[PDB]
Amino acid sequence: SREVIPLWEDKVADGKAWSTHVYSALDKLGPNLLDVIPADRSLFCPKYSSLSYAQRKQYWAFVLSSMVRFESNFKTAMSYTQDFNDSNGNRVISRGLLQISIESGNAYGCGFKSTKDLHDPLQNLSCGIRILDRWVSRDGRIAGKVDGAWKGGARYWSVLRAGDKTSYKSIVSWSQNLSICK
Repeated sequence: SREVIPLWEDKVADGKAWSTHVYSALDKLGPNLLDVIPADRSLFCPKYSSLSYAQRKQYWAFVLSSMVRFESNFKTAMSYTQDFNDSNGNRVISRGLLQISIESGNAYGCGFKSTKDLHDPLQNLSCGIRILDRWVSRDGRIAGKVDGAWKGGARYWSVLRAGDKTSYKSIVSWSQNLSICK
C-alpha cells in the first residue's frame, strides 16, 4: 500500500487517475529523476536517501501535486498570458496544471501537437516530469539559487524559488513533513 497520497486525490474527481498516470510516467520519463540523491534533501526530505524506488515515486507525485496546487489550484483549463513573446512574436501563454507553455515544453520533448494538448492534465504532468528529470538530475538538487543560479525545478517554476511566500513555504513544509521524509 501507498504511504503518501498526492493532494489532487482530495480535490479533483479524476485525481486517482492522475496518480496512476504519474506513477507510470515517472517510470518512463523520470528515470533520472528517480536516481538522483538531491543535495537539498536536508531541507525537502531528510530521509530521502533511505527511500525505495516505489517510495520515491510516491514522493515525487506528492511534490508535483503541491506544485499544481500553487500553479493552477488543480485547474487543467487555466491559461495565463505572460509578458514576453515566443518565437512567433506572440505573447507566451502558460497552460494547464503546471503552467507550462507550448514552445518551452516542446524543447524538453513533450511533443504537444496543439495548444489544447497542454490542457490535457496527463500530458501536462508528463511534461512536468520531463522538466524535473532534466534539471533535478543535471543539478543534483530539487531547488535553490546556488552561487547565482537557480537549480533543479526552480529553473522552471516560480513556486519552487525560495522566498517569503505561501507557495514555496507550503511546498517545503508539506514535503519535509511527509512520514517517509521525516
